[PDB]
Amino acid sequence: QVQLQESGGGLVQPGGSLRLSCAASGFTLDYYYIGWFRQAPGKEREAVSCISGSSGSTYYPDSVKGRFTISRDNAKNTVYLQMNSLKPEDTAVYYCATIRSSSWGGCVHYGMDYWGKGTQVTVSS
Repeated sequence: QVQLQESGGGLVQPGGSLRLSCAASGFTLDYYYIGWFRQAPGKEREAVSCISGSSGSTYYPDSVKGRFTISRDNAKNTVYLQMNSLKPEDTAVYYCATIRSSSWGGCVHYGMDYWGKGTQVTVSS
């Protein structure tokens, strides 16, 4: 039942912006925490943005804090990651993940229960 489907990947120029969407099915945002993760080529997968489905409270790691913002639309059951001022080092597959807020334990890859299949973002150079 619980599934996530990311979309919006494509080629961006450096300094450009891109918004990714994560469509939730099998659940509603209110009971969960939604996270965005990324894997740049050769690199370990790392957290990027978490959001609370109910309150909309957010968590941003140092590397993207300021440039990346996550938002959620309860009515559309969708979580969005806005990326501003993109850098070539942001090239990665961006994954959506979620966990029931009852089990919420921080914005870490080992604390997620369901994973999307990813969507590739490439910042040309």
